[PDB]
Amino acid sequence: IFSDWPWRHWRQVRGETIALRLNDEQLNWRELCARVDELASGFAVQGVVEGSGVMLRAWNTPQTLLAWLALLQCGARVLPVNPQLPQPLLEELLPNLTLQFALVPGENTFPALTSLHIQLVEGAHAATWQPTRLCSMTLTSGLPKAAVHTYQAHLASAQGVLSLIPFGDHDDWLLSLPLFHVSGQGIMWRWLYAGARMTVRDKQPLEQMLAGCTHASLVPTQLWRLLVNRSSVSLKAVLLGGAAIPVELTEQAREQGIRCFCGYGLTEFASTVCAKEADLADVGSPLPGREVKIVNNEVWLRAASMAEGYWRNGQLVSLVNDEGWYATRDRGEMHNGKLTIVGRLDNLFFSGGEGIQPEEVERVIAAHPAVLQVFIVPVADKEFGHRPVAVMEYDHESVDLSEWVKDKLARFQQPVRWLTLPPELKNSRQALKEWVQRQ
Ligand SMILES: Nc1ncnc2c1ncn2[C@@H]1O[C@H](COc2cccc(CCC(=O)c3ccccc3C(=O)O)c2)[C@@H](O)[C@H]1O
Repeated sequence: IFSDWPWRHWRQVRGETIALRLNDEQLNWRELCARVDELASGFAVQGVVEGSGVMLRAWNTPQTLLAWLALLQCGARVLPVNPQLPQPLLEELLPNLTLQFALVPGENTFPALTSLHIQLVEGAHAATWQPTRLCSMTLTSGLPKAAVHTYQAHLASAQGVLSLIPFGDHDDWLLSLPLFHVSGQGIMWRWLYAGARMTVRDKQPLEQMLAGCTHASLVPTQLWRLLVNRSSVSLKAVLLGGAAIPVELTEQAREQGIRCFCGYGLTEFASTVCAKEADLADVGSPLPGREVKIVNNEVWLRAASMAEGYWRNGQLVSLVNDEGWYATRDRGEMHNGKLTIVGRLDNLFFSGGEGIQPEEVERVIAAHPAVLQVFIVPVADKEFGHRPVAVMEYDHESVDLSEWVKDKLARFQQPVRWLTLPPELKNSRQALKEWVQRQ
């Protein structure tokens, strides 16, 4: 790509085409640039300049979306913040993130930040469009880190997604996931990348939120919610992510006429890295722009959507390792161009002198049709350091698998105890470890 602010590009190309539904109010691009203009001008009178660090603490609402466009058009570095993050955690994070303003349309409670207010004044206040300008700072989720992205990176993310998921002139993506996550940002950038339509509507049941839309992004529990309510859903495409996506979910969805795409994404990549139409264990081959490789069982990623760095103690620190890749801490395998996530390196533990990857042992056991869930959890052992324990939820009554595993797992991977998953953990690896150490 764009030679001007995305919303102004489409204003010139297709100005009278409808761009946005905000609570059922329809705005074409010309009208949209006009509302953003009023807010961007109001922010500038209150001190927001190119590079200002601004906390946007809020849930998705039409105001929040407009405020984002306005803040960005001023050239600000936007840190959207989940209103549920507690004040003590923010008191720890904020002073290191080089912020001067807070917009909470709640109350600002951080007196080092000047309180911003939605204010309509006259003007077309805009910083000059610059794809390489810093756009956002998204919290990862120890202390959250602030992954920083340029406009260019969000646009590269969008380009890749839209190479898999057709999204065109008439289509309409619901802003279905929070803008304080990369998921909701990705929807906004896909909308703007394509110059299509987005819908933003104050909170109502998801079934109603979806009215008139063609596309949505869901976490798996949102999709389950729709299926259990037997909601009528009429979509071209749903993109799922945030976790592994069970085959049963997508089969149940397919039966309701819901075309699902499954993605592997990360905060550091401003959303989706690998993706596929729902079909197999893998997370699909890398989206165009992205590259994947496995080193010493670790998934490494490279893309134009990668964050410029993490904002540390007032400065930008690069994400990349000595080869120019991001080391994910995810354990993976590549077969036939497709990535499979085996587990998290943070869960690996040692028993004797062997590495037990819980997720691998879990997969083997879970294939037993009596088994609905299995977690493999270390417990302290003098002779061997740790030994695996199975914590199980069975389909009906429990079954003895202590023999059935002996030809499917090596000795060091076989559980030394088989326990039952308690109600307090149905619908956390530390919690399971802690619970097992009291059993
Ligand atoms: N498809 C997978 N298989 C298996 N493990 C996975 C996994 N997707 C993550 N994960 C795991 O969960 C970890 C972190 O996952 C995320 C954390 C923060 C942000 C995100 C991106 C979420 C996302 O961007 C999104 C969510 C809902 C709907 C659409 C989208 C989207 O726009 O792409 C993922 C990964 O490192 C993996 O260990």
